[PDB]
Amino acid sequence: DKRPNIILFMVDDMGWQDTSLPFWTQKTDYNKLYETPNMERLAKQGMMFTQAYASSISSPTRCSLITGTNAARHRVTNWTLQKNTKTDRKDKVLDVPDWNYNGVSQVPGTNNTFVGTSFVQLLKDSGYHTIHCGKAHFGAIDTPGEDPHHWGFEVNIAGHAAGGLASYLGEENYGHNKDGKPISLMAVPGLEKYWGTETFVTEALTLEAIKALNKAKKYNQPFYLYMSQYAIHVPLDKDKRFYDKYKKKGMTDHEAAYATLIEGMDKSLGDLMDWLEKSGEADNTIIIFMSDNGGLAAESYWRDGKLHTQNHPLNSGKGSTYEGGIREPMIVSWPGVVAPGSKCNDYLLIEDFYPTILEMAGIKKYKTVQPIDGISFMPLLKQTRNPSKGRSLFWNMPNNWGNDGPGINFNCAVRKGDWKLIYYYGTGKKELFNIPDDIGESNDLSAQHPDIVKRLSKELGTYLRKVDAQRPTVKATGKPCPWPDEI
Ligand SMILES: O=S(=O)(O)O[C@@H]1[C@H](O)[C@@H](O)[C@H](O)O[C@@H]1CO
Ligand SMILES: [Ca+2]
Repeated sequence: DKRPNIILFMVDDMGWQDTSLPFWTQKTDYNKLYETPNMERLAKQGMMFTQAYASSISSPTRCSLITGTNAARHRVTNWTLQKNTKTDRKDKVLDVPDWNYNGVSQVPGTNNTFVGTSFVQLLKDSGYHTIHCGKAHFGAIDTPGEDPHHWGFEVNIAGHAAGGLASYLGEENYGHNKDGKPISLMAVPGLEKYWGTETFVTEALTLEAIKALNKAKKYNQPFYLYMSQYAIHVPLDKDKRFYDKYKKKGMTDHEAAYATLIEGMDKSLGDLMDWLEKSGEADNTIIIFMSDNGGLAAESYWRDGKLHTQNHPLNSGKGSTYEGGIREPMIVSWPGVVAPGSKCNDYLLIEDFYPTILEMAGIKKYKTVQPIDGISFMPLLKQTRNPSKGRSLFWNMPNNWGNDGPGINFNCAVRKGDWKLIYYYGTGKKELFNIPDDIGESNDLSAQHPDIVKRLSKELGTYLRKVDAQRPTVKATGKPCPWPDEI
């Protein structure tokens, strides 16, 4: 049995610049402030992806990962928590559609749910031992998708409906009182052994993952580990292991705490890489590093710089269709298959992870209930072909997040070659950016290139109708907002 182990190491709310590893053309101030030596170690042994995309919010990205569908299709287009409860902020002008706020599942029977065959279920069915560690956030509370075991994971460390965490601190029981009562729906479950200890949640998850990997080695099976950090999500607890030195770099209390979440996430990566090396698994293990959306840039309560700049040189952040919200740090290591110290700037979307992971696992034939929108990036990894040649990428956010900002709320977009069109459902406004010429999306070229705006509007409208995508409605009329090619 020559099949590789696979680790998908997913960070929460980590931006393109939330690392010491430069994904841009030079080092930023952020690359010089943050410390991720194990990300640099991973890049030295693998391939960096400098144009990797997600959706701008946890739920659409993670539902796209586990089902291999574009967010416009699965309609989980804002964050989930409570059953049958839209998290959208009310708007004066527009109503959000009746979107899939219960999330995803593998089974029929529940309203407002997208049903899809899990790639993790296919891995398990093929004989992989499957481990979930950390943030799940696939289904609302009291829906079958809330439980990682529903997805085909045999082991669950700390995964549930919630896409946040009540506390990073062992001394606060990760959000339980002294009686063990949860302080909120975000309380982190299954870490009772660490309650009352000076163990940061990132460290506890790593220690539990390593226990599960020691078990995995005894089982005589290839393993799949989804190492899904709760870091670096708010609230910004400080990790006292790392905090003092960021204050000496002149960072604010919040920004120094943020840096400590990054460094602890990087220590977790390093601890798993160390385990692979010591256990003799490193030569037959794939590591995929990814983040689920851009760095938080729209909440002055948590972030201290000029708002909407926390992913500079990218514009905006979490919740935005601008690069700051959707462009993610991504690395793939696969010893003897992927060239070490390589870079790939060809674009891809999170749903592409689904067929790629099954291909890595040698699963050449599989049945799914849903169409798979993902396209394998195996040819990018092997440097053989660009599977995204002439490919359009699509985003749909007919929703209202908790914050306003540049490229946030009630919009959809298409990326094709150098060009990105963003359409605002409420106003009919169209922004056109040349991403390589203008990576900060500061120069709207829509008036200068009406033929490009027309071509991309048709592509965007056609795609959204093809996948039965949703749009907001105008409160005044009850009529849906026009598709971009109806303008
Ligand atoms: O899941 S996330 O999408 O990352 O985060 C959700 C949302 O945007 C955040 O504004 C909130 O604070 O936490 C939610 C947890 O689910
Ligand atoms: Ca997130």
